Amino acid sequence: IRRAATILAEQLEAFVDLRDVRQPEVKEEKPEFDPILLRPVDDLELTVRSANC
DNA sequence: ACAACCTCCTTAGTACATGCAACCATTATCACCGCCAGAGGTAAAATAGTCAACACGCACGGTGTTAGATATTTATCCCTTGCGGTGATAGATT
Repeated sequence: IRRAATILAEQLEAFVDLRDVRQPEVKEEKPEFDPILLRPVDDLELTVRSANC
């Protein structure tokens, strides 16, 4: 039975021990000079399976 | 001379508002058939070309080997649980 009653048993920690959970936003909107960043992987001199994935 | 009035005459002007569902037929009717148009047909040559031949030449895909990645296994680590000790809350007062 326990998993079949868990959305009623594990609904109790819900009211105490009161630390919680969440995710962010992290990027910027792109792009300008100097062209040190304005380059594809072509500029790196690296292998082919890397260049596929 | 006219006026409107008595009576049933007929005429004909209208009939509230919002919305949804359904599919689009019936006619017969000589169009004759004669002429000839530019105008349908097609042979022979322009506007130009097919695809088979023998060459040409290349791409692609499958079989083979290699690569490395991934999902497993293992084991480690931390973040979490639940209870407990005792916390300065909640809020009444200063």
